[PDB]
Parts: sequence; structure tokens; C-alpha cells
Amino acid sequence: MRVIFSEDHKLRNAKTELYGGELVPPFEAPFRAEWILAAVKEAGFDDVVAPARHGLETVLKVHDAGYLNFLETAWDRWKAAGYKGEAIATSFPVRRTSPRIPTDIEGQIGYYCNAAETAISPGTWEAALSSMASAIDGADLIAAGHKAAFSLCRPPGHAAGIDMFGGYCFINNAAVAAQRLLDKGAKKIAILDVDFHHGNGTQDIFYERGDVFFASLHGDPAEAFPHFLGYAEETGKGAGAGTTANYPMGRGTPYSVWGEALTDSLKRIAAFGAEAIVVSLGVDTFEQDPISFFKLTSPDYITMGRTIAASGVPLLVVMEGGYGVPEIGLNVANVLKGVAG
Amino acid sequence: MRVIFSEDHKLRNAKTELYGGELVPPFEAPFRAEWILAAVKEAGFDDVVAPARHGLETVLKVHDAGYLNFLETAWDRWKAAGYKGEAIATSFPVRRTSPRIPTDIEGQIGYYCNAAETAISPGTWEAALSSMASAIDGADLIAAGHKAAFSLCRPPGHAAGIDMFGGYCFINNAAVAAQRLLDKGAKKIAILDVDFHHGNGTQDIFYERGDVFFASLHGDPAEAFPHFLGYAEETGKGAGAGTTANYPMGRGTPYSVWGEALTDSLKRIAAFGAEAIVVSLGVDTFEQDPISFFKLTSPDYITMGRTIAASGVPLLVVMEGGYGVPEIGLNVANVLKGVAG
Ligand SMILES: CC(=O)NCCCCNCCCN
Ligand SMILES: CC(=O)NCCCCNCCCN
Ligand SMILES: [K+]
Ligand SMILES: [K+]
Ligand code: NA
Ligand code: NA
Ligand SMILES: [Zn+2]
Ligand SMILES: [Zn+2]
Repeated sequence: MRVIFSEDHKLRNAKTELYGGELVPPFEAPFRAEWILAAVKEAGFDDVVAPARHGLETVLKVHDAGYLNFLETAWDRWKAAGYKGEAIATSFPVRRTSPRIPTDIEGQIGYYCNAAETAISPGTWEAALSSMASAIDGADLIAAGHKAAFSLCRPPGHAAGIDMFGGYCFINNAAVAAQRLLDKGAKKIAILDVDFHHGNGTQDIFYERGDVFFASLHGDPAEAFPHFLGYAEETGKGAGAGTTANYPMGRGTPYSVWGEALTDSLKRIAAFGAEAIVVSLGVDTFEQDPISFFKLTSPDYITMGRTIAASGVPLLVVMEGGYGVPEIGLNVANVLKGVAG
Repeated sequence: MRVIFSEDHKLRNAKTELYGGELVPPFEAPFRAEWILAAVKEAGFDDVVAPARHGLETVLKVHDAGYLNFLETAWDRWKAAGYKGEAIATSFPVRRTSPRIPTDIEGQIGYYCNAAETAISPGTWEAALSSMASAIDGADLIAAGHKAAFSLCRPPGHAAGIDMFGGYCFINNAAVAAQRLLDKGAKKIAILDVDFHHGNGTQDIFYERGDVFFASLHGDPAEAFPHFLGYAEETGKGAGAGTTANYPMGRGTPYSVWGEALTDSLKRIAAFGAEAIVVSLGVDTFEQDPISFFKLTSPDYITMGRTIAASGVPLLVVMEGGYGVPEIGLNVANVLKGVAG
């Protein structure tokens, strides 16, 4: 399968992440794409192409225009405000707060943010557009008739909502891909999120959209980021009722339990009538991933890919989470190998 | 007037504060109480006394018990979780999020927090309880017949809402004092927040209570912390409709303009029929304050104190903001001087 990848992902290289009460090197670092690209390549997927340039038309159908405008100039305004560190939100619109949007950069960053563990830095906006472009190019391949394609997106996007960034995400690549397929002729598209963390961002974008189905398997929000979304009870709202399916699971979950959730999610996706599935692939469910508590092994990733591919509909894999361990590449390569059959 | 003060305020000595994308020494540090206490004694207010022992009965009538329970063991759990730095929230329940409460320490801290700039540290809970004791003791002085008294609270409390901490606040001292006065036999009490920042926590606590009136003068939330509450349109709700009065003002506001808002706010308080007024005094409105944009001069605090005492009802002054310059003590003392007459 073709691999879409942009070298400009490296433009995203913030030096700080708020974690455990300290500012440390980001977990979502550039080396991630390097090892993944290397592993999938030696796995046989070496047909790598750079993404083409794309306007904001597609992304403007899933993200708030004010949010996008904010991101594009955030760093400039933050630096111009006299701040020494990187752009990190401190005040947030939580319970019982006014819905008004602030004017100052310090207020707007909080308004447009769901998590302070993600800082905006020079290049974030340009890197984010390159990652979005990889997703759009992968979608076009599927629309062109390709059975499978892999967009090595970075930074990831599943935690980015309609009008908020966080979880190392700014532009929801999987959401753009999905919208792009609809724009190309599809009437129903599904997004399957196997990243360890819930795709709060993606859920938000399609919560009231009936033409898109969202299924996510993730660590139980009651005890894993993002914490405030991902509960089984959330199934959609209004025009999008019944199009959201969450499968929260607890610590130590083995593939034997995870796989069952996967099987059920694919059953709901089949019933929905998805013409294609955008897969938000996160290999952070690995038993050896530092910030996660699932116990899947490398071989399970081959099963995962094979199973999703058995849906019989075209597949677009979009890269998301997966950290630390040098096996992130192997695990991503295994999913693709599983899809190839 | 008598001065209620506690040495256990020192137990709150956080080492980090997320400001400008960096972890720097907290603006709200112990030296603040030292400078203020010395200045009030200097001005003749040397009758300082330590607060008596008080239970949680009063505070339980204004704060959520789940929230209070959370604060008492937040630092312990945080450390047991293996985190190096101090307890700082990263994930927050923002727009379109679930109302569910997480079970993990990392999730609960975000759930019970409105601003990431405030960190929980060893001794914060005990420090917060002493500051609340001083407020209660001050309240009883007013209930006993005193025309005025000063509760030198630290940490501050006006940013602490019903079930959330932030803005250097954990327990709403002014709210507890107001509640205490009502428990002593009062039917209608008012809180006047002159601190530079909006009293978002105080507003939240009494938003739906008709027995308490809340008036606040503060930097326009569109460009001043907390950024998500403090607009003139917020006048109350349900059982407490019409009991909230916000006066947001722009950058560089001098006493010439600020004075008019004070006058109107006192007029509404009188029309409400307040039997006593708790005054949340923050001197961060000073032209030299490092994090505020108002332009009050030190003499203006004398005029302010006098104008408020001219209300003709008992006054309980509760310390809040005021940072950087040592003049904070002079400004606070000038208010007590204006009030004393
Ligand atoms: C795209 C993505 O997978 N992002 C991960 C979200 C960051 C989780 N925050 C770290 C806190 C752990 N204690
Ligand atoms: C009780 C009180 O006075 N709290 C003040 C809270 C300060 C907000 N953080 C500073 C934001 C400017 N960058
Ligand atoms: K997921
Ligand atoms: K105020
Ligand atoms: Na939907
Ligand atoms: Na009220
Ligand atoms: Zn993840
Ligand atoms: Zn203040």
C-alpha cells in the first residue's frame, strides 16, 4: 500500500510538555515518524510519496474557523505578548462559565484548549497543515480505488475537537480524511479509533453528524487521559444520535478482551453502512508503552490489522499515538502487514 | 479594628507556578503576609490574634464535600502516583465534555481545577484551613458587634468556586465568612470584591442564593484572568437572580473611573438590604502590580476604604490579591485606615 509522508512534520518540535508537574521533552517527538517510516519500509511498504498541497476547504468543514485562525497566529501573538516560554494554557472554560470568547492571547489559548499538557511552538501550524495534507492525500487514494493506504501523520489529531487542541493534537487528520471521502462521493464513512486514548476530538466533531460513525477503544476515561469523554453512555446527539460507540476498558486489558471490543465495533460499523473506514492507529496500547495500561503484544497488531481489513471496505490508516519504546515502528508495520493479508 | 492572622499560612509554600509557559516561583508567596502584617501593625493595627479552632460545618455549606475531600488528600495521592513535580492539572472538563468525575488522581485534579497556574503542594490543605479559620474568626467579631475587623487570609480564596480550585485559591474564605455571618443570625449579607481579578469562585458559590449579594469590580475578563466569568450580563440565576453585579473595566483604569463603579456597587448593596459586607480586598489593582493593569495610587486605597465604610454596616475585610512590590502592605493598611476613620 502507498505511504503518504511529509518531512515537514519535523517543523513540530516543541521543547516542553507539562507532565507530573514538570516541563519535559515532549513524548510526541520527531523520532517517532522516523522509526515508523523505517519499520514499515523494511516491512515491504516502501512506496513512500510526499503529500500534495491542499487548501483549507476540507478542514473548514470539520473545524471551527475561529479555532483555525487562532492556531495560525498563536505563537506569534504569544511571543509578541512578552512570554518567555512556549504557549501553554492556564485558564480554562470549565463548569458554569461564560461562553464568551476572550480577546487577549492568554485568554484565547485557554478558550481553544482542552489540555495544558500540550504547548504551541514555532512551526506547529505549518507542521499541522503538512500532517493534514498527508491525510487528505491518503483519502484521495481510497477514493481513487485503493484498497488500503497509510498516512504517516504527525503531529497526530484525534484529540483535536471542533474548536480545541490538546493531547498533542491541533488538526484532526482522521476527521479531515473522513470529510474528504464524503466530499469525493461517499455518503457514509466510519472512523475506528484503536489508539489507547479515547478520540475525544474526533467524537466531538461528529457527535451531531449522521453521515459519519465513530467507534473508539480506549483506556477507561475514569482513569486515563482525556478523562472527560469516552464513556459507553455517549452514543451521539441530535442529527447524530446512535452514531458514536465507545469501548472503555480498564488496566491490564489483554487482547482477549480488547479483540472482543474490536469485533463489536466493526459490527456496528457494518450495520451503519460505512463505505470506508478511516483508522486512527495508535500503537500505544502496547504492553510496553510508558503512558498506557493495556497489555497487547506485537503479534496482536497483525491480528488487529487483519481483522479490520476483513470488514471488506476500503481502509485508510492514519497515524496517531504510540511512544517511547523502539517497537512503535514494528507495531505500526505489523498493522499494515495485517491489512495486506 | 482587630486583626486575625495565622502563622500556618506558611504551610502553603509552593515552589512552582505555571506562568508564561514556564514553572517559576509563585507570585502568591509567604512574604506577602509578612509584608502586609508588618504594614498594618505600622499603621496602628497591632491587635493581632490567632484564629480559634473551627470545624468544617461552615465551609460545607458553601463548597462541595467531594471537592473538600479531594483537597485534603490531593498531595498525598499525587506523590504516591510517582510524580516528581507538584500537583498540576493538565486535562480539563471543557466544552461538550462528560459531567462524570474521574477516579484517578490525575483525572480528579483536572476535574476539581479551573486554572493550571495553581499547583497543590505539601501543606496547602492545612494552610487553606488556617486561612479559613481567620475568616470565620473575623466573621464572629462582626457578629459580636464589631464595626470592622481584618482577616489576613493566605492562601486567598475568591477564585475557589463550589467544586474547583485555581487562581492561587482553594477555600473561598470570603464565602465562608459570609456564610458564618448568616449562621450567626443574619438574613442578608453582601460580599464586595475589590481585588483586581473577578471573584469567579465567589460568584459561582452564591449565584443561585438570594440571601447573599455579590458585587465585583475587576479587569475586563475579555483580557484579564480568569477570562471566563465577570461580564456585566451575569446577574444571577433562579433563586438568586438579580444578586450578582459585575463591573468589568479596561486596561489602565484609574480611580477616576474605578470610583464610579464602587459607588454604583455600594448602591446596589444597600438596595439589597445587606446587614453586613464582607470585603474581598485585593490590592493587585495598584498601578505597580506585576500582573494587573489598573492604575490605582496608594492614597486611593484610603478613599476606597472610607467610601465602603460609609455604607453604614459592619465590614469584614478579607485579604486576597496584591503582588510584587512591598507597597502591598501600605495599600492594604491604607484601606483599614480609611475604614477605621
Ligand atoms: C494523540 C495522542 O495519543 N496523545 C496522547 C495524549 C497525552 C496524554 N497526556 C499524558 C499524561 C499521562 N499521565
Ligand atoms: C487571589 C488572586 O489574586 N489570584 C490571582 C490569580 C492570578 C492569575 N495568574 C496570572 C495570569 C497572568 N499571566
Ligand atoms: K481510541
Ligand atoms: K474583583
Ligand atoms: Na456521528
Ligand atoms: Na446571590
Ligand atoms: Zn494515544
Ligand atoms: Zn487578584
